[PDB]
Amino acid sequence: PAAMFIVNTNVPRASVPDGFLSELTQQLAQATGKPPQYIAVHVVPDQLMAFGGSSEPCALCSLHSIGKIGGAQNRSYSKLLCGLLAERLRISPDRVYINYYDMNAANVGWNNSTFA
Amino acid sequence: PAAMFIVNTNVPRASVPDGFLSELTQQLAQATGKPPQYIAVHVVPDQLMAFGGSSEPCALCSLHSIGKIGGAQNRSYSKLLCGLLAERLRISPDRVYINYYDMNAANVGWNNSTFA
Amino acid sequence: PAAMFIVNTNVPRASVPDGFLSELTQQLAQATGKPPQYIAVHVVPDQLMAFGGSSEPCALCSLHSIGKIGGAQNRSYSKLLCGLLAERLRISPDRVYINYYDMNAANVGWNNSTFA
Ligand SMILES: [Cl-]
Ligand SMILES: [Cl-]
Ligand SMILES: [Cl-]
Ligand SMILES: [Cl-]
Ligand SMILES: [Cl-]
Ligand SMILES: [Cl-]
Ligand SMILES: [Cl-]
Ligand SMILES: [Cl-]
Ligand SMILES: [Cl-]
Ligand SMILES: [Cl-]
Ligand SMILES: [Cl-]
Ligand SMILES: [Cl-]
Ligand code: NA
Repeated sequence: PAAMFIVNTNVPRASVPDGFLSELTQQLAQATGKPPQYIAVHVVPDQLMAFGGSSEPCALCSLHSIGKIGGAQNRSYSKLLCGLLAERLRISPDRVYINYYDMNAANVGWNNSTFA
Repeated sequence: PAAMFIVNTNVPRASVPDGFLSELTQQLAQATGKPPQYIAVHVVPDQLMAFGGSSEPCALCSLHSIGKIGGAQNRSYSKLLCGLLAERLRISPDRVYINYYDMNAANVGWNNSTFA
Repeated sequence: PAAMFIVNTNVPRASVPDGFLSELTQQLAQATGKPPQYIAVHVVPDQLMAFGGSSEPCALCSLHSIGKIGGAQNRSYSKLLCGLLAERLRISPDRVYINYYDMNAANVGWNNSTFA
């Protein structure tokens, strides 16, 4: 029942709060209904990026999850995640993409095996 | 209207020309037929990479797009993008992979919703 | 004949042993049955990451492969790859996710074209 979230951004490392990974973990756990133990998070600052040809702060993100992905859920996650990026990283929400992936258990390895 | 392109390479940051992000944005807008406002680009130099076991210059790239992906289109994008990587970054085309992804609109979040 | 493996980890660059990229290339060629020429590897240390809310050593990885992906194969790759991350990088296997992707040939660009 793994899930993982990655944020790639041009904002500098010093502007990513030290608690941001834990905030994301906790908020995603609540949003997906998964124990936080199952959630992994990866933040990549200082990237060379443009969004719409401009290099104001932006983010390209991905959420890969075994289940809990779908049209309505994804609309809800986008509000959650845009809110977090807007407040903590000062990124305008119209400069964020989030790609959503519903992963089959057989296609997620963990602990020397897969979830299937 | 969304598309996003990432290039990961071992070539050094100093060898990425000024204007490269803008060139990628404009060339991708033209190639995909999408307005530049919704094209995002991400260039990641100085990576620890090998291609065929060799650490000569190489790249691993991804193009995620809502539509505009398919057999003939992807061949055209590959000629365009390998050409740019060869000309601008001096990477041989046979040391480049580009993964193409046709994203469902429901699976791309942007500005507090999805594109669905 | 293409496959590509990325490992993102918080472990420091200096802890990645000399030859790790070569070992990954060789072992992935053996495991997938593909010529080593077409195996690409990408190792990304020093990342800002958490797994289950802990920032102890962890990894998020992906294997994209034209074929050679499936239930039994992915279990085998996970045992191989988690074993390598444990032995070489000292990452507990229960702090690793590996996402597996079976790529269509038409969706992998290489050498100014695609594999389709
Ligand atoms: Cl804040
Ligand atoms: Cl899947
Ligand atoms: Cl535009
Ligand atoms: Cl086509
Ligand atoms: Cl080569
Ligand atoms: Cl999709
Ligand atoms: Cl094969
Ligand atoms: Cl850490
Ligand atoms: Cl192990
Ligand atoms: Cl753990
Ligand atoms: Cl595919
Ligand atoms: Cl040729
Ligand atoms: Na290699």
